[PDB]
Amino acid sequence: FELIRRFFAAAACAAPAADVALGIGDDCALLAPPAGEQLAVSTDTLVEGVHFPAGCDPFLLAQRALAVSASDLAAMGAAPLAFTLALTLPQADAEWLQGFARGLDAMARQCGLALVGGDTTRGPLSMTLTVFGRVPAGQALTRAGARPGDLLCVGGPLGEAGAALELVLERRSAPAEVAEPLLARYWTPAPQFGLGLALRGKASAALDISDGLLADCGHIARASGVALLVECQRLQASAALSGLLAGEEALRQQLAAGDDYVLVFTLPPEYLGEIRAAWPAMAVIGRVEAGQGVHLLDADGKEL
Amino acid sequence: FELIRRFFAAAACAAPAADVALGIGDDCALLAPPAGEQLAVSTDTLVEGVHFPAGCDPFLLAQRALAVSASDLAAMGAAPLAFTLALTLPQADAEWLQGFARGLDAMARQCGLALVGGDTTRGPLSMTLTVFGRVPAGQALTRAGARPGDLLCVGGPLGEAGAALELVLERRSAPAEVAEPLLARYWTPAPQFGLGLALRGKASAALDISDGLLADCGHIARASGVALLVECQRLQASAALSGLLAGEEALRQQLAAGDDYVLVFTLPPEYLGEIRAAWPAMAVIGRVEAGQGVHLLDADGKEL
Ligand SMILES: Nc1ncnc2c1ncn2[C@@H]1O[C@H](COP(=O)(O)OP(=O)(O)NP(=O)(O)O)[C@@H](O)[C@H]1O
Ligand SMILES: Nc1ncnc2c1ncn2[C@@H]1O[C@H](COP(=O)(O)OP(=O)(O)NP(=O)(O)O)[C@@H](O)[C@H]1O
Ligand SMILES: Cc1ncc(C[n+]2csc(CCOP(=O)(O)O)c2C)c(N)n1
Ligand SMILES: Cc1ncc(C[n+]2csc(CCOP(=O)(O)O)c2C)c(N)n1
Ligand SMILES: [Ca+2]
Ligand SMILES: [Ca+2]
Ligand SMILES: [Ca+2]
Ligand SMILES: [Ca+2]
Ligand SMILES: [Ca+2]
Ligand SMILES: [Ca+2]
Ligand SMILES: [Ca+2]
Ligand SMILES: [Ca+2]
Ligand SMILES: [Ca+2]
Ligand SMILES: [Ca+2]
Ligand SMILES: [Ca+2]
Ligand SMILES: [Ca+2]
Ligand SMILES: [Ca+2]
Ligand SMILES: [Ca+2]
Ligand SMILES: [Ca+2]
Ligand SMILES: [Ca+2]
Repeated sequence: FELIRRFFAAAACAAPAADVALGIGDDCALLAPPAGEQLAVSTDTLVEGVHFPAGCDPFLLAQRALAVSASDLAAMGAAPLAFTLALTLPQADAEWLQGFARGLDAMARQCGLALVGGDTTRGPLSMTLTVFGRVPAGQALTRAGARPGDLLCVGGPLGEAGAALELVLERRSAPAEVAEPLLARYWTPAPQFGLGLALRGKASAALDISDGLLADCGHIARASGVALLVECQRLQASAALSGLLAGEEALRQQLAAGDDYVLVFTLPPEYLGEIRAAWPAMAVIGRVEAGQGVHLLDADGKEL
Repeated sequence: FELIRRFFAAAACAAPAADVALGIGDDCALLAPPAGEQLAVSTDTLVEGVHFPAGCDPFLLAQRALAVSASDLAAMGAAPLAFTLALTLPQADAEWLQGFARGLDAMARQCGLALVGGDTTRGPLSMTLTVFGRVPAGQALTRAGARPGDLLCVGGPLGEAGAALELVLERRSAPAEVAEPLLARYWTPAPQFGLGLALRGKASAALDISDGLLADCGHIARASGVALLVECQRLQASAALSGLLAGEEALRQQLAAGDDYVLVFTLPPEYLGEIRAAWPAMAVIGRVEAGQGVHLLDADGKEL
């Protein structure tokens, strides 16, 4: 118990914060959600050996856990507010917990997220973070509004965290300056809060890419009752990705690595200029048509 | 994925509900918290082999997980609103998930809790539930307000879930009619929502008993800067507990079993009649004095 007060109640991100009436210390936290906005709520579990490697640095792990969880707020166009941390520990290592809380502080500061509570238990290493944000009624980015003619877009480079995973698992090697930007996408992805806000009233549908580009395109296609067409030639590897992989290897990571935590969204053509101006890292990758399913097209428009 | 729609999106407790603008289906749920009240937020993890036995009936397990999590809302005097379910599964067994969702529905209905979202992952069996409730500002039951002279009270019989655990783990046996009420306290404890509401403006401090009576009395003693005195002679075993255990065995379970999910609270003497009238199952177990720590006293007032 005492390590909770020492490491988390005392953490910088657990300090008093706006819209938080009561933080760590009681049976519940108390939020005063801003009047006139809805509260966006999402929860994510990271499991040792599944979402991160055993033996990893806890300073990095805490940032990854909070970032991948906070990304679902950006996927709704919500502004960040607070979170809770449920932590399951095989043993209560003070030095591990110290590094974990240090990394949690760093990512929470960068995300504007107040730590208001949590839970600590014993067992195989796992953590579940529940994040809270605010969005005006009727302005949240949902998945069901895509229409034929909409552009299919992403908020940034794809495949970088999958390339990074090869390095993390020591299944591939790279020069240090190639590894560093890719490892940053795995351990410290940046939730695309600013893009989510910019897409309010403009994107017809949106979510974040967690499972993988093609898989997660499926949610828009199914919820909206349309076909999504991904154009292979529009999947250009970033400089960072290209430092490690080429051709088909890079393409496969873009299509199916997941862990990107960039938004995939459909956009009426009339808003392309506004979103390009507000978020130059966005890219058009395809289009929406009438029909069903997700379709990958080659340079000639033939299905793969 | 499809089992989520089949078993949880289709669950009765996931139906449209008041103050829920968006339930299951997107990257976040959207809550419309009632204006003029704070949102109580708590999260709990249950780990296989720690908080429930391997191989157990999922219909019972789902009720236990939600009830023990919802109890923290009662511990703040909050009225129930909604919850999310993060579930980690070693394998996706359709019959297990069906029973789990059936039990989740039953307990969620009895608790008035809408299922609005969650997360599903692979790994050693675990679940983290995050519960949401509402409480007027300034009326939540906190831990720091106890004063010397306050009565120390609990909301119901103690030790019953610890007695039950002996049966659950097959470390003890009992006639069926003795086992049934105790097993009900382990698998389906009733969060004391009505008591939490009745204690608004009356209890000086409160929390629920999860770790154990003496351990959890420590939180009030430390937060309030007082001594809590538990009177052994006031720890009378219930009929249900007495069906299985006697004397010291029953007392030890009352003091240290935990898993009671009844409230422990301090109460100004002038409110005893009101709380007895509203919640006849409550019991006075001791008193608050100036000083520090938790103290167990015998019939003669000597410390044990
Ligand atoms: N890993 C964690 N990170 C942040 N806050 C935490 C963490 N674990 C616990 N907390 C918070 O720190 C306090 C722990 O005190 P405790 O009395 O154990 O809370 P609780 O919610 O009543 N525990 P329980 O009902 O037994 O699950 C609570 O306010 C928790 O919300
Ligand atoms: N065990 C569960 N119980 C209840 N709802 C769940 C559960 N698992 C997932 N959900 C919800 O069902 C939907 C699952 O769709 P999905 O697109 O996978 O959501 P998500 O939150 O974007 N997934 P991810 O970002 O990869 O963690 C979401 O609305 C979840 O909140
Ligand atoms: C050590 C390690 N770290 C990361 C990964 C990548 N990874 C795990 S799960 C998942 C999909 C989303 O999770 P879920 O399916 O639970 O929704 C992805 C892209 C890995 N394979 N190994
Ligand atoms: C199979 C099984 N089911 C239940 C129990 C009882 N139990 C586990 S943890 C705990 C304290 C609160 O949890 P925590 O310490 O994680 O806060 C209690 C009372 C058990 N020992 N075994
Ligand atoms: Ca809690
Ligand atoms: Ca509690
Ligand atoms: Ca997830
Ligand atoms: Ca997520
Ligand atoms: Ca360098
Ligand atoms: Ca969305
Ligand atoms: Ca998944
Ligand atoms: Ca998906
Ligand atoms: Ca989510
Ligand atoms: Ca998502
Ligand atoms: Ca707990
Ligand atoms: Ca709890
Ligand atoms: Ca019977
Ligand atoms: Ca309380
Ligand atoms: Ca505990
Ligand atoms: Ca405790």
